[PDB]
Amino acid sequence: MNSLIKENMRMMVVMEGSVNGYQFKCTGEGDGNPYMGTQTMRIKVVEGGPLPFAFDILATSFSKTFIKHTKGIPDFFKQSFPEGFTWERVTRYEDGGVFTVMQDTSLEDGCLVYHAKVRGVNFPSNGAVMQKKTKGWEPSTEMLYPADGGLRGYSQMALNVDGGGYLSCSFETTYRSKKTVENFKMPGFHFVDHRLERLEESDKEMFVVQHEHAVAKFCDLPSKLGRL
Amino acid sequence: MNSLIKENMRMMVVMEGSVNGYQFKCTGEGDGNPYMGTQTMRIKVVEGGPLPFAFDILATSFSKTFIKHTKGIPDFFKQSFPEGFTWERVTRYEDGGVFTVMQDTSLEDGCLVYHAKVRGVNFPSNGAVMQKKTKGWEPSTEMLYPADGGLRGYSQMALNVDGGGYLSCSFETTYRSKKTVENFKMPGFHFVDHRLERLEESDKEMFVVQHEHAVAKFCDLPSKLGRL
Repeated sequence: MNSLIKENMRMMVVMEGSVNGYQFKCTGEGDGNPYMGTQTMRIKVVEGGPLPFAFDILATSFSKTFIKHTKGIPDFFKQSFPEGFTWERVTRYEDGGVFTVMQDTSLEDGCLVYHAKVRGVNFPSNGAVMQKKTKGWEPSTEMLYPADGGLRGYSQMALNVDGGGYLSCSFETTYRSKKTVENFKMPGFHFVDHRLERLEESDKEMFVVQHEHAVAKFCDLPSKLGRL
Repeated sequence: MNSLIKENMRMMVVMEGSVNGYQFKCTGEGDGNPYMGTQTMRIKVVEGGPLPFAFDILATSFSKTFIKHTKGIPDFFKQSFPEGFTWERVTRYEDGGVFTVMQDTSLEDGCLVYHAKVRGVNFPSNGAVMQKKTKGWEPSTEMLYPADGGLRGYSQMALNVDGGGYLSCSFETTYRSKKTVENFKMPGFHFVDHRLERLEESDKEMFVVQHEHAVAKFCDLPSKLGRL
C-alpha cells in the first residue's frame, strides 16, 4: 500500500441514465485489493427504482483498477493515477438490446470515484431483460491491445436466463488514461479473465451486492513461433 | 488409440468458394493428437491461386476433433463419430469484411474428412486483407454453450497487420452432431483456448503450413457462489 494505489482501496459510484426510455439513478460504494484483483460493491437504486429491467445489464458498468497483473503486462489503469482515466463502451445483445456507457475514473481523497452515464435502447419488451428473467452472468475473458494511443478491449458474455438458457452479448471498450502518452509503459496484447458474481439483492433489486475477480495474463498455450 | 478417435489421426481437407468475387479452391492434409489438442496441416491453393487476399482469413476454417478435454467437459465432437458433425459460422471484420463458412466433418476409412464451402464479401480494397498486409493471428478464447440442441461458440480474434497494428473480428459458430440427441452427453458452458500459428508459406502463399493447439477448460478464477 506504499503508493497511490494502496494494497486496499475503497470506491464511490454514481450511475445515471435510462434504459428503453426509463430514467433511473444508482449510487454505490465498496473496496477491494487492486493487486489481488478482487472487488465487492453495494449498490442502491436511488431513483427510478424498482427498475423495469434486469440489474444484470448494468453489472459490467459498475472498476479497472482492481485487476491482478503478472510480470510482462504493464498496468494501464494503475499507472494512470493520480489523474485517473476514462472509457467508453457499446454492448450489443443478440436479441436487439444496445447499451452504451461513458465512465470517468478519478481519485479524490485517497478514494476511487466513478461517474458513469449510460443509455440503453431496443431491449425487447418480451425479452429476458425487460421481463427481468435473468440469473447472473457466466465468467468471461476480455481481449485487449493498444489502439489509437489508448487501450482497446473486446468482450463476449453469456447471461443466464430463467429456464436454463443463455442470452448472448458482446462489447468493445476503449480505455484512455488522462496522463501523458510518453509517461507510462503501454502494455501489449493480452487478456483479462473476469468472473462477476451477484452476492445479494433485496427490495425488488433496489439494493444489490456484487463481486468481481479479474486477472491479466497471457495465453496459457505454448507457441511454436516463440510468441507470447 | 483404442477406439474411433485414435491417439493419432490424419485429416483431409477440400475448401472452395470465393472472396470478394474471386473464386478459388484449396486442398490439404495433416495429422495430430486429438487428445493433446495439437494439430498441423499442409495446404495448397489448387485453384484461383495466388489468392488476391490474405490466407489468414481462411485460417480458422481449416478441426474441432483435435481439442484437449479435462474432466467435467464432455467432448461434443469426439462423441459425434463415426457419423461426424457439421458447423456454420459467420465472421465479421471491423473494417467491413464478412466471411461465411459451411463445413462437413466425416470419418472415412479411419481418416477425418473436411469439406468447407466459404463465401467472403466486402473486404475493403485498401484493407489489410485484400492488400495482403496481415501477419498471423493472436491466440484467443472461444466461449461455448448448448443451444437449440446443438453447440454454440462465440469468438473474438485479433489479426496482426503490417506496421504493428491489429485488425479485429468476431464470429458465432453453430456446431451440430449427426448423432441422436439422447445419445451423447452434452457439455455445459465452457471455454476453449486456441493458438493458431502459421508455420510455413511459399510461392506467393500458394502453399501454407499451419498449426493449432486447443484446450477445453473452465474459467480459472474461483467462484463465490460455488459455480464452475
